[PDB]
Amino acid sequence: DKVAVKNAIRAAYRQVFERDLEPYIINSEFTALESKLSNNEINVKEFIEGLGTSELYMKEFYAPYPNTKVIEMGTKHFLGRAPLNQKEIQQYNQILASQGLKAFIGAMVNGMEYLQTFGEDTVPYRR
Repeated sequence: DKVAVKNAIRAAYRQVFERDLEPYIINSEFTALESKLSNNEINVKEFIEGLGTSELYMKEFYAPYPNTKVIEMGTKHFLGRAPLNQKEIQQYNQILASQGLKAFIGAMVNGMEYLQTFGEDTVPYRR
């Protein structure tokens, strides 16, 4: 039950950030979400969205890389698969170009494929 959340918190940090985050990095932006997830006030999907919309995520996977890698990184993180094709990429690039990062992040986590593949209480994984 609590170990069940415990599993997810960790699970989702490695999925998104590819690493286990240090307590203080958590203390910076994830204190609320962990609690909500813990207190059963938000689901995994939501917590996974707190991640993509985190500032740490933009630093970690946007600040460095380019539009193509930014996008390549996101599909593998939130959809657990590479981009379907340049098309989806161009399709994705425009999201960014018009509403920014969060936009992009939301289009996947709030998408049908995501909802059908993972649901709301399942952490994305490489499919």
